[PDB]
Amino acid sequence: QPLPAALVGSHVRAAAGTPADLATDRKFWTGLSRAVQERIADDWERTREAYGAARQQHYFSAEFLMGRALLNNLTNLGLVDEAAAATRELGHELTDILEIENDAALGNGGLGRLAACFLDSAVTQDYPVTGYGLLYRFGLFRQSFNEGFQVEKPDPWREEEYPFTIRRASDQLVVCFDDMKTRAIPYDMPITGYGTHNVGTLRLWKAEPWEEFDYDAFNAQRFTDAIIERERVSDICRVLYPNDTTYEGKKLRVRQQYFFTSASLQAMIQDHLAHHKDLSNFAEFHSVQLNDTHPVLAIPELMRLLMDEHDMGWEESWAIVSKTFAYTNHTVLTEALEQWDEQIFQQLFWRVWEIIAEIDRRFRLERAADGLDEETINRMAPIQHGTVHMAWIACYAAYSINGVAALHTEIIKAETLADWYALWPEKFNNKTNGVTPRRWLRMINPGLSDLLTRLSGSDDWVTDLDELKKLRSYADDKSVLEELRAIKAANKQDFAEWILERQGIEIDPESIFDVQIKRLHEYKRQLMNALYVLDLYFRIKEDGLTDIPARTVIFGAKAAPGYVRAKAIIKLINSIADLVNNDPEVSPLLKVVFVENYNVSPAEHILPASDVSEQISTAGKEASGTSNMKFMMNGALTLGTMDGANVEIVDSVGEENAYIFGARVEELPALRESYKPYELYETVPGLKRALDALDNGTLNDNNSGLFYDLKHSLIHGYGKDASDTYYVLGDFADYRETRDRMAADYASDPLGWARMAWINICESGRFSSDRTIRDYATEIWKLEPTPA
Amino acid sequence: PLPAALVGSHVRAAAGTPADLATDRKFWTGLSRAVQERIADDWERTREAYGAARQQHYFSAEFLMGRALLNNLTNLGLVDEAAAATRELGHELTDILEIENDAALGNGGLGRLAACFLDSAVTQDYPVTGYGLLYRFGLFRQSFNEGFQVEKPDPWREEEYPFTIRRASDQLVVCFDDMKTRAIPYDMPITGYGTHNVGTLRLWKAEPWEEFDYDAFNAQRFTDAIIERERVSDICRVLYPNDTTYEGKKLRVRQQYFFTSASLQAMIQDHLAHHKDLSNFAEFHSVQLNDTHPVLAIPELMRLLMDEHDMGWEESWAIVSKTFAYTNHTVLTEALEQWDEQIFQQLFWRVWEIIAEIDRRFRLERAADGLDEETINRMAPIQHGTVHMAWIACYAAYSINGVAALHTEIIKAETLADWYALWPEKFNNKTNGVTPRRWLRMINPGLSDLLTRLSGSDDWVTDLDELKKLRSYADDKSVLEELRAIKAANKQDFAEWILERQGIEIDPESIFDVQIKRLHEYKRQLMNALYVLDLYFRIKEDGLTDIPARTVIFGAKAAPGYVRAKAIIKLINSIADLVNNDPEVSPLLKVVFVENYNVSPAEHILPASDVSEQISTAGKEASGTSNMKFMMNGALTLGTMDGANVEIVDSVGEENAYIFGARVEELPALRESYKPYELYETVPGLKRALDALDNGTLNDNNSGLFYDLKHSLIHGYGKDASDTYYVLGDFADYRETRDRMAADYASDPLGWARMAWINICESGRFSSDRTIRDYATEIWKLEPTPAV
Ligand SMILES: *Cc1c(COP(=O)(O)O)cnc(C)c1O
Ligand SMILES: *Cc1c(COP(=O)(O)O)cnc(C)c1O
Repeated sequence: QPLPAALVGSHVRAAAGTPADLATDRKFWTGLSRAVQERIADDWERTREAYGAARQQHYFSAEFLMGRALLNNLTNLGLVDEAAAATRELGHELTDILEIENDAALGNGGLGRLAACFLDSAVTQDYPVTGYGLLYRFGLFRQSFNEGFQVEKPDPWREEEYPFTIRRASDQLVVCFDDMKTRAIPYDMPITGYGTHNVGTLRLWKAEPWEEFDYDAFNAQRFTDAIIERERVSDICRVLYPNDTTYEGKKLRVRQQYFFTSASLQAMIQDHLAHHKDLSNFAEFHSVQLNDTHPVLAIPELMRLLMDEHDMGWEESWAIVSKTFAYTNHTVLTEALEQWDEQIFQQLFWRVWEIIAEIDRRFRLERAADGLDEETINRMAPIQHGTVHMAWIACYAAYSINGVAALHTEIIKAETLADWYALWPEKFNNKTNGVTPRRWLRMINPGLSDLLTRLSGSDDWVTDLDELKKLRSYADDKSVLEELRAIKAANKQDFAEWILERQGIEIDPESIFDVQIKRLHEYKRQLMNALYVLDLYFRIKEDGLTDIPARTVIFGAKAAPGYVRAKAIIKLINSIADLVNNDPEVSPLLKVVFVENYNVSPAEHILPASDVSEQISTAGKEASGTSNMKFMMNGALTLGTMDGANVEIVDSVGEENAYIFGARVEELPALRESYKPYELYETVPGLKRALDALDNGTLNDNNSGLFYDLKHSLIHGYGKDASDTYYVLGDFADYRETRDRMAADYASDPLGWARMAWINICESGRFSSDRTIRDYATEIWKLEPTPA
Repeated sequence: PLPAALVGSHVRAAAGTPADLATDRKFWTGLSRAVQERIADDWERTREAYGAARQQHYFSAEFLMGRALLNNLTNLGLVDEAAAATRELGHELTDILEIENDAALGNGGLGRLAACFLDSAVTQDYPVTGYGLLYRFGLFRQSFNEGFQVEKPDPWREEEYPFTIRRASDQLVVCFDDMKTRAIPYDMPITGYGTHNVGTLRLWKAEPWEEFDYDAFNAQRFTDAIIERERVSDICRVLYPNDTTYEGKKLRVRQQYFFTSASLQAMIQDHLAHHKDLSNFAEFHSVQLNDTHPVLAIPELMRLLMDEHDMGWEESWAIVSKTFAYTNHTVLTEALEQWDEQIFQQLFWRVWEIIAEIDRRFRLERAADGLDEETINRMAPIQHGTVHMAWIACYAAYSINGVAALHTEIIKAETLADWYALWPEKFNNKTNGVTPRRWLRMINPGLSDLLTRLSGSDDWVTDLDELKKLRSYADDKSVLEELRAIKAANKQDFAEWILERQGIEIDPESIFDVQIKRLHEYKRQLMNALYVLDLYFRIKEDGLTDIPARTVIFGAKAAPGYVRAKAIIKLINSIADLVNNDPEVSPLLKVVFVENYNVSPAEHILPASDVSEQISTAGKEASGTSNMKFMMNGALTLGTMDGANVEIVDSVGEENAYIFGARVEELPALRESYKPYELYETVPGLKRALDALDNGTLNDNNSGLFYDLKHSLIHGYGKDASDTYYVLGDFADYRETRDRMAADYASDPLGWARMAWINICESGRFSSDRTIRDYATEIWKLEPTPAV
C-alpha cells in the first residue's frame, strides 16, 4: 500500500530510537522523508539507466533555489493524502512535520529559482537533464531584524540529517589547485515529477580537505594553525556569493567555480567512458548549458581533461568543446559581465591558465584571418588589459547563445554582444523564462487547482498549462467568478493566520493584498512603493481620505550586506510600518507587513493570497521577471512598468487586464536629460510632505542618519547627473495615479476585478517552464523524451 | 525475523537505489537502521524503567566502543537472519561488517573497561547510563612510513552513523567565561545478550553558539571568521589532546568541564521530572568517577544546586558527598591530575570560587579533626596555586575503590594513605573484568559452539563461571581435537585477514605469539624484540633447527612525543624486515606488526592467538584486561608475576601458564646492584643481539635511535642504571621460558590443548558481569530493573 503507517513508522523508529508516536517532529520528518526515498529508489535507478543510454544535457549553475523538498515530492508522487493519513495515525500532524524543513539554501534569487523550475519541467517531460552545482552549507545569509535594521547571519539547512541529498563518498574525485588539493564529494538530490515515474538528479558537490586537519600542528597545540587549511577548503562550500571586494575574496569566488565545474566534468567523463569506448564522441551524447558566466571555467577545464588525461589533440578537443557548450545571457548590460585578473588563474591553476592563454592566442589569429581589425579583436578577446573576460570565452566556445525574452534577446544582439552576433548570427536565439506550474500553482493553491480541474475535466493542466486557455470562456460565467473570489479570500484568510503565527501581526483578511517580493535594489524602487505608502498615510490622517478599500502592503526582500542604501530602504519600510500599524486613525485602512527572510517557502504562502503584484522597476532595467509570472498564475493583477515580463503579460491579457504606468524605456533619455527632481519635490502635491517626513522626526531611524541620506539621494542634483538615478520621483505621480485607480476598481467592481484575474490565470500557460524546457530541449540540446 | 524486506526498505532509503545495487557502505547503513528500528520499543521501555529507579551515571573521559553492528546483532540473536537477508539482497555480511570504523571514542584500558561495564550492566538489567564526549577524530590513526610511526586524525562518523542518535532539541548550554557553547546530546544504544533491556551511552557534542562570524566572513577575513567556531570544535576534536603547554592543558580541562556540566544538567532535568525537587537527588542517583578526568563534576554539581536551585552550601555538599564514588586505577601518584588554578579562574570563575571554598572549608574541617598543618597542606585540594583533582575526589566521594586486590591494598597503605587513615570506610576493591560477549561469544563462534554443545545451553554467555564445570573434559581427546581444529580455523581466518590488510603472507600452522599493548618501556616490547633478534641469529648462525615455526605478532601505538617508544616501534619494523626477508629464517620465524591496533584488530587477533605476551616489569601493572581476553580464547600466558597474571596463575596453576622473571619483592635488591653491562658481555648471544643495533645489521636511517636504545639498556649501575625496567636482567629467564613454551607446543600438541582448555574453563573469574554486580550491590546500591 502507498505509504502505509507501517512503512513510515519503520523509518521513523530507525531515526528516533523510540516508537514512532513518541518521536519528535524533527525525527518524524526524517522518517517520513526516508519513506519517500525508499519508494522512489527503484524509479530513480530506472531513470538513471534510461538517461545513461540517451543523449544528455548537463545544466551547470552556481545556484539552485530548491526550497523545501517534502511537500513537493509528496505532491508529484500523489501521496499527500496517504502521508496525511499515515502521519495522523502515528500521532502527528503533517502540517507541523512539513514546517520542520528549512528551504535548501542552495541558491540566491531568480537565476537559481529558474534552474530549479527547469529541473522540475525537465523530468515532468522525461528529458534526460541533470543539474550540477555546489552544495552550499550556509546559503547566502539568513535575514533577521534588530530594531528595524537588517542583520545577516549564517543560513544552515542540512546540519541535521537530510535524506533528500545522498552522499556518495566512494565516488569522490580530486580537484587539485596549485595551492590546495581537495576532495570532491558528490551528492545526489532526487527530482520528482508530477504525472511521471522519472526521477531526475541534481548533483551537488561538497569540498573536503585531503587531511581532516594538521595533526602535527594540533599536537603541538597550535590549535588555529591546525585547521587553517581545513577551513580554507571548507570555504569553497560555506556560503553562496561570498563578498569579493578584496583579492582573496575574488580568488575564493574563482575557486568555487573551478571546483564544481572540474568535479562535474570529471564525473561526466567517467560516466561516458562507462557507456562508450572513448571521448571522441562526447559531444554526440552530451551537451552542457552554462547558466550565466559562473560556470565558464568548464570550458578550459574540459580542454585540459581531454588533452592532458585522454591524450587528445587541441583541434579535436576544441571541436568537442565547441559542440558541447551552450551559453545563456541574463542581463541587457555589460556590467556584471564577469571579469577576472589573470593572476588569479595563474595562481590557482597554472595549467588551466596556459589553456585560457592558448584560447586567446588562437582566437586573435583566427579573427585576423576572418579579416577583423585590431580594435575589434582587442575588444572581443578573452584576455585584455591583464583581465580575463569570461563572457567572451563563452561566446567564442558556445554553439548557442540565448537571451531569456524577446526584447532582451534583441538587445544582446544589437548591443551587449553585438560583435559576436556580427561574426556568428546563427548562434543567437531566444528562450523565454518561465516557472513551474507544480510548485507555484498546484502545490500552493489547491483551492484554485480544484476549480481548474473541475472546469477542464482533469488535472492534465498541471503538466500542460496552455490547457487553461480553454477556460477563458468562463470569464463571463458569474458563478465561476464568484468561486474565484471565494478562493482568493480563503487563501487570504490562510495568509493572515500564517503571518500572525510567524511575526505576531494582525491584518485584515478582506483588505487588498498589495505585494512586492523582490530583492532590494534601488532600481527595483521598493523605495517608490514606500513613498506611496507614506503619502497615503498622510492623505488618510491629515487630508481626510476615506472613500477607499482597506489594504495591506506586503514586503519581502533581502538586501546585499554592503549595500548601504538598500539596507536603509529596508529600515525605512520597517519604520513606516511602525508609524502606520500603531496609528489607530490609519491602521483600519492601511497596514504594512515586512515578511522577514523572504525565500521560497515564504513565497509559497504569499502568492496564493496576493491581489496586486508590484513590478515597478525603472523601465529598461528588467530583462525578465519570473515572480511576475507566479503572481499571474495565482490570480493577482500586475501593477507595473512596461518592462521585462510585464510586456509579455500585457501582450497576453491586454492593456485592459493589467495596470501599466510610468515612462517607457525609449522616453527616459529625454526625461533624464532635463530631469528636475528637486522641482518635483517642491511641486507634486503631497511629495514635499512625504519626503520631509524622512528627516522631520515623523519616522525614526534610531539616530542612524539613514533616512536623511535617502531623502537627498532622491532630491539632490538635476539633469542626467541627478542623484535619483532610477527616476523614482519622476514616475511617482503616474505611479500613485495608477495605484489609486487600481484600488478603486477593486472596491467598486468586485466581479470586474475577478474577471481580469481569471483572464490572467487562463493566459498564464504562456509562462510555464515546460514550454521553455521543450524549446531548450528541441532547439539547443536536441533531446528526446526518455521514460524510465 | 529481521526479514530481507525490512532491510531492503532501509537500504533503499539510504542508497536512493534498489538494495541489491547499493554500495557496501549504504547497505551497512540500511542494515544498521533496520536494527535500530527493531530495538526502538525495548529502548524506550528501558528508558521508562530506569527513570523510575535508583540509577548509576558512569562518568568517563573515554569509552573504547569498537564496532557496533556485529555486537548488536549477536546480542539480539539476529546474526543468522542478518546474514541470510544480506545475501538474499546481493551482499555478504562480512563485507558489510568491515565497512564500520571502530568508534574512536576511547584510548585504551580505561576506556575499554568503561565499555565492558556498560555491556555487563545491561546484561544484568542494572540501571546504569554512561556519559562521555562524542570525540570526532579519536586519539590518532597510526600508519607507518619507512618503519616509523606516523600519526593522523582518526575519523569514524563522517558518514552517516545510525548507532548514535542526535537529540538537538534537548540541547543544553555550557558557558565558559570565554565561550558560550551548545551541548548537543547523542544517544548510543547498548544492547544486551539474553535480555530486552537496552542501555544508553550518552555522548556530548560541543557546537558553537553562532555557526561562524558572518561579519568577519563578509569582510573576507576568512580565518578570523571561523576561529571561535573551531575553538569550540576543539572540545570534541581529539581525545587526550597533547597538553605539554598551558593551552593544551586548558583544552583538556575545557573538555572535562564540558561533558560533566552537560551531563549533570541533564541528570537534574530528568530528576525534576520524577521528583518534586533535588533534596533527594542522592537517594536516586549515583555517579561513578572513572579516574580523575570527571572530577570537575563535583564543584559543578555544587554550582548547579546552589546557583540554579537555591540550595545552601551545607545541603549541597551533603548531596554531593553521597552522590559521587571515585575509582583509582594506578599505584602511582604522579599520574593524578593537577592543574594550575589560573586555568580555572579563566575558564569558569564561578566554578573556581566553589573549588576555592571547597579548599577553605576542607582545611578548617581537618583542623577541627585535629590533623597537623603539615598533613592538611599535603591533603588540601589547592596547594601552591595548583589544584589536586584526586584530593577533591577523595574528599567528596563516599567510595574509593581500587581495581585489583593488591592494587587496592597498596593505595590504602601508600598512594592514598592519608585518606585511608582519615576515612577507612570509603576504601574497597572491585577487580576489573571483560565482557564474555564481545570478547568470546561474538568473536569466537567456533569455540562458542563447542562450549554451548558441551554445556547444553548458552547460559555460559552471561554467566561465564558456568564453564568451570566443563573443566573435567580436559582429559577428553575428542574435545581437545575439536579445540585444536577451532584454533586452527581461527588462525587461518587471521592469516587471510592480515594478508588482505597488509599484504603479508603467514603460516597458519605456526605458533601465533602475540603482544598487543600500548608501547611503553615498562611494557617491554623491547625485550620481546631482543628475543626475536637473538632467535634470528640462533637460526641463522647457531644452526638452531629443533623448534616449531612461529609468527611473532605486535600491536602497539606510541604516544606522539615519546621518543624511546617510537624508536622501539622502528626497531621492531627493522627486525621484521631483517627476519621476514631472509630465506634461511623466514620459514621458521616471521614478525608481524599489526598497524593501527584497536578494538577491531584485537577481535581478529585474540581468537587466533596461541601465546599471550604479558611481560611487563613485575610491580608495574595493577590490572591486565587484555590478559583476560587471551585466557578466554585459549591462548597460554607468558608473563611476569604481576597484575592479572597473578590471578590467572592462581586459577589455572603454575603448570598451565608460563611465568618467569624477577618477582616484585626481589627487584629492590636486584636493582640496587644491577650491572646491565656485565649481562651485556656474559649472557650467551646477548652481546651479538645488542651489537646488531648499531653495527649496520639494522637500519636507523642514520637517526642514532637504535644506538640510544642500546645505550639505554647497557649503561649505568644500580639505582642509576639506564635499564630502568630490568630488560636485560629478565632476558635470560624470559628466553628460557619462551623457548620451553615453544618446545611444549610442538612436542605435546594435545597437552597444549589441555592447558588451553583449563584456561578457558577458569576464565569466568574475569567476567565484568561479576565486577558490575559488585559495583551495583556494594557501591551504587542498584537492583536489577527489567524493561519487559
Ligand atoms: C520566483 C522567485 C524569485 C525570482 O524573482 P524575481 O525578483 O522576479 O527575479 C526569487 N526568489 C524567490 C524566493 C522566488 O520564488
Ligand atoms: C582490551 C583492550 C585494551 C586494554 O588492555 P591493556 O592490557 O590494559 O593494554 C586496550 N585496547 C584494546 C584495543 C583492547 O581491546
